[PDB]
Amino acid sequence: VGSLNCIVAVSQNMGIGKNGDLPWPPLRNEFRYFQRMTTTSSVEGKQNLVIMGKKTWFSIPEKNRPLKGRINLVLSRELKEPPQGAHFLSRSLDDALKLTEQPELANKVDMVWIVGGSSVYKEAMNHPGHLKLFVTRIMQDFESDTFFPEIDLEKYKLLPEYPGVLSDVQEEKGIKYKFEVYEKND
Ligand SMILES: NC(=O)C1=CN([C@@H]2O[C@H](COP(=O)(O)OP(=O)(O)OC[C@H]3O[C@@H](n4cnc5c(N)ncnc54)[C@H](OP(=O)(O)O)[C@@H]3O)[C@@H](O)[C@H]2O)C=CC1
Repeated sequence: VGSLNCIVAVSQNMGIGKNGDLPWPPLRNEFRYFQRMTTTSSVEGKQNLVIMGKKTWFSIPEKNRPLKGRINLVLSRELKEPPQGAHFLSRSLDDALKLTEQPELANKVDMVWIVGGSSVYKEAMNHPGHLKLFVTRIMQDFESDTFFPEIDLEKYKLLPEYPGVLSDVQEEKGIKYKFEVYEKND
């Protein structure tokens, strides 16, 4: 199994969601960026695995579920089996990452992408080891009811650029945003 990564889009006031939806209007190229990053795998015969909480699963438009071309894993302690269209279910993040080391997955998964929500971001972000954060900074405040955890810049270094990630300011629907990559190793 390759690298561990989080990916998020976040407003200036650290918002990621409101009532099961994004806080801002849909940004088509931002979602295309998410799809491209999470799907693209630099290792033959493998797919990337996406890990998400249960609310994040149900917040993806049904037309996009499971996220195609990726192995889809949902975190939940209430569910007894994967949701319709999901591939795997785990009861904790450590359990999910252990599963990637099991016979049924060890040779199938390249990059692991945590794609939300808050609690799983927070746990991963404070667990020792090598982790990247792919952060889309939406450059406005938006009313939100779910927030991205604090990024500790003492440990997460902002990279000066990264292959496949545009460094300049983007704009869609009148909303400026930019792509960033952070890396810790502790
Ligand atoms: N802007 C962005 O980049 C993103 C935005 N979104 C949006 O953000 C919000 C996400 O909501 P959020 O509340 O954070 O929800 P989550 O997706 O984290 O779902 C929370 C539910 O997931 C299960 N869960 C979460 N963590 C774990 C864990 N480590 N182990 C086992 N089960 C776990 C629990 O379900 P159970 O009770 O069944 O145990 C919990 O109630 C939504 O509005 C969504 O649209 C989501 C992702 C990215």
